[PDB]
Amino acid sequence: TDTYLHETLVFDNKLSYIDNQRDTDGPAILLLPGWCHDHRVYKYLIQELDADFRVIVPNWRGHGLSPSEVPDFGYQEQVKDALEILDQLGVETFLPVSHSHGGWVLVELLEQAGPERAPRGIIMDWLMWAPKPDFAKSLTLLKDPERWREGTHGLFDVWLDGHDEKRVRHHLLEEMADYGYDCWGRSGRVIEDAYGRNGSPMQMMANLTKTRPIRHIFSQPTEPEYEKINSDFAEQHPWFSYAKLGGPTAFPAIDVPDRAAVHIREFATAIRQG
Ligand SMILES: Cc1cc(=O)c2ccccc2[nH]1
Ligand SMILES: [K+]
Repeated sequence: TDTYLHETLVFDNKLSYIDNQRDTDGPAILLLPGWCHDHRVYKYLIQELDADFRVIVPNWRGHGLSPSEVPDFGYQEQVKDALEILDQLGVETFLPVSHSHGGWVLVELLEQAGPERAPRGIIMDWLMWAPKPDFAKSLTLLKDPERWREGTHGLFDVWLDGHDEKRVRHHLLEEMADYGYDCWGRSGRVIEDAYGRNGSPMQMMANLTKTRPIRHIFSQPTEPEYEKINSDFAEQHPWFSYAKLGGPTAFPAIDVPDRAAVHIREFATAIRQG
């Protein structure tokens, strides 16, 4: 995967990004990381798609193999960064795919890019409802310069859901280990503000000027009440669908990459037709 890793100057920042520079029929597949992780979350998903698609994975400001303190930014800046990278590469039509709170970037990317460039979207494991007491408590801890690491440990416990899942534990304990208070504190502020300002991922997607096919694919939360908000939103919106992947962790791109990949291919094939 490091075979495909590049660096370029985006506005005032040097950002890393995966590009397999595959020469083939579109759309390109834009994999969008969440907060305080990088392209390494997608290394198994990249292997599923590598052969048949151009695969781009931008890293956010202060994100990558060598994390760094950088000035404050939000999901609006993540979208502009993602699009400046696509402009530099000469990419027109793309299928955005997000993990967790990468979702705020994806939905704003759909709005900013419009349904010509971005006719569909896949959001993976993104909390569709307003924060529950537990998660609200986690964001609080992430913003506390005293208690941010305690914050991340609580989240790691929720995401692993009691599983000895070797590849996901490697991602959280080795691949996220170099991220400090600067990223995590900012993730807490941006996510807490995203919910407060947009209400929920569902309110934000319903509010798009141009609604389009979006699929939520998730393994967590596993409770029937969470599946019901997805089914109820799906019944209300012809353009919304979900699949419960039944993987063990909140990281389906890592632990069920083959399942993640068939939903991406289905949406990529639908774009290729017409
Ligand atoms: C990678 C990743 C997933 C999440 O759900 C999340 C939530 C809060 C802060 C940072 C985060 N980072
Ligand atoms: K539907």
